[PDB]
Amino acid sequence: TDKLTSLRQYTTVVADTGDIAAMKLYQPQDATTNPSLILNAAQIPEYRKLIDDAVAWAKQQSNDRAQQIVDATDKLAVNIGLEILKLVPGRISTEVDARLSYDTEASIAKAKRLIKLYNDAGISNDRILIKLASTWQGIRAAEQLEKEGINCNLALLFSFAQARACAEAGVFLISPFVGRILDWYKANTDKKEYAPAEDPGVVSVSEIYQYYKEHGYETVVMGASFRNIGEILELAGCDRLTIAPALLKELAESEGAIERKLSYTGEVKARPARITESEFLWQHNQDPMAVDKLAEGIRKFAIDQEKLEKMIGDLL
Amino acid sequence: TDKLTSLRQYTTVVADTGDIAAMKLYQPQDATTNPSLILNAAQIPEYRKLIDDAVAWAKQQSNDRAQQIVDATDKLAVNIGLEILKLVPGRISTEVDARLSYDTEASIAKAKRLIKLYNDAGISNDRILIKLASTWQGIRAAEQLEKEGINCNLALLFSFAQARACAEAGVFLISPFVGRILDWYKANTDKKEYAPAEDPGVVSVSEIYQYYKEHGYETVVMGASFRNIGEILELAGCDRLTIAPALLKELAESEGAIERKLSYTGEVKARPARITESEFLWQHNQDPMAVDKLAEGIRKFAIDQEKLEKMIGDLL
Repeated sequence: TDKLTSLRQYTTVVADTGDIAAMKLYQPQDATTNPSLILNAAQIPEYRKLIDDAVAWAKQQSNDRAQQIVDATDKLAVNIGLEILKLVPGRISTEVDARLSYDTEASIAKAKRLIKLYNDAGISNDRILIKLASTWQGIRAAEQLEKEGINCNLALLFSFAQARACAEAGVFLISPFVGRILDWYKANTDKKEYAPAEDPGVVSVSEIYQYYKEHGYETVVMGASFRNIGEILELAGCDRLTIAPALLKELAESEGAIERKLSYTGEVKARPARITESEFLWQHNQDPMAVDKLAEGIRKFAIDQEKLEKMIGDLL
Repeated sequence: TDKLTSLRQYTTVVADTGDIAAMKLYQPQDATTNPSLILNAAQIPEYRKLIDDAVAWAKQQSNDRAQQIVDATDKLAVNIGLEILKLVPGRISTEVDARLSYDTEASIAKAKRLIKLYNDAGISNDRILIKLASTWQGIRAAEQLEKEGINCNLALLFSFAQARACAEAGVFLISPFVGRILDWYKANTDKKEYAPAEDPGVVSVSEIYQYYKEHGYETVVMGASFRNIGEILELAGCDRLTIAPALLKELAESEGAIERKLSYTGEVKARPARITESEFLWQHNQDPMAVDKLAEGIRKFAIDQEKLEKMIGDLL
């Protein structure tokens, strides 16, 4: 058989795109989106109807142009998620405005607003994951949201300190960014080529996976952002993996069964005391790669958010 | 006349070293030290007596080896400052353990401990500046200390967000790191050579200086960490400048008067509302250079702190 089919025996497959065409082709269980993917998806001609509906709906909610742009941009992200939910049996991840990444209160409010839009469309919370950046503020926001019945996807996770803090907060799921970790090492290190087993991103997710299973944490581990299928195969066994259409295609076209790589067969160990903000900050900042990438990821998503608002603005 | 003498007409000269030999040669008003300089100073043979006194004193304060190492390391930094105060009429800057940079409470306690050691030696607070890293936690610590009569030197300042937060906290003085800003641009940018006037570090300090004088902030602006005398000359007029002995030598050996570069001749403008933690974090992290350098600076100072403790440990 092919790699994609074989991978499904050990890992839940998730598609990383806002394009419904991939949902039909690969039949993933869940789907993930982010500001950059939503921006690209808005370029898709067939998605024109989703944009028009969003704008129309927004103009019917208020007469304030400022609020209309916000309502239209949020509704568009929700409309795309709604189309995807028609093709997948699992969940859709929708990301909150990245500009609120360092504001716990504003992030909680925004998350509840998105949940509201999905609920107004008849979709219940169990089909959604609100995606936020894994800053200390984002984690604190998520801890609160989970208590109120809103499951979260903690993304842009790079350091072990972030992983630990997320598990202790009891979040539904985490998305460590494998490929971006590799990117950093290629650019800031002498070594430019890595064997799959030595890929920094792979090693990072593997250690996180072990730490989580070893202590009985229920937080789902979902590797994300890949550069090649080698990273994916090396993580076979990870709870879930969200993969871009291009890599999904390569897996489906390659023959040969694969073997499970990630497993924890021991018994559960006792959990340590919770890490504090001070310890979190010290440990996170001890990681040059994590320091750079977390801040950078947030900057890029914020820019894409602004570009989308610009686009919507010219339609009002 | 020479450059050094001319510079003194517009700017207060400060020596950046723990070596008393430079104090006698350049007669600076104040002197600054940091963990790296304290470590180097401990290598100076004539400083052997200062180390022995520190160790002896520590063993007389307690019988706990753990506490002795801490007492010995703090006393050594204070002993070096005490030697310098005999040669300078102004202040000495002594830095708190960098490992506490993200812990407000621990930083306040450590600062008070150092103040205690100086007071036990008969030195009053007006001759000292407690130096801390400009993280949000360090700034909050400083705001509290200033209220209790302890003046601070907010260092490792890179972003405008840090500068603004420091002025609003009412700190006694800030130390923006000019040379390290240049280092980042040389390494992460295409352009490797900068004219003094276009030096990123110089432009940064100039904008900070303007912002401070324009709003009537009393916080002293002291440019620090230089790579060449060009940066120094381009900042003539800055409240103070702390310069390494090597650059101090170059200024003294070069002939020719210099002209004042930094000045604010307008009237004071009203101050804006205070920046919040969320806004501070968003703005600071918008600066790729500041993100990298602040975290890196703290990492290096922490390592030097550990090396000093190692050294002291083998003497107990």
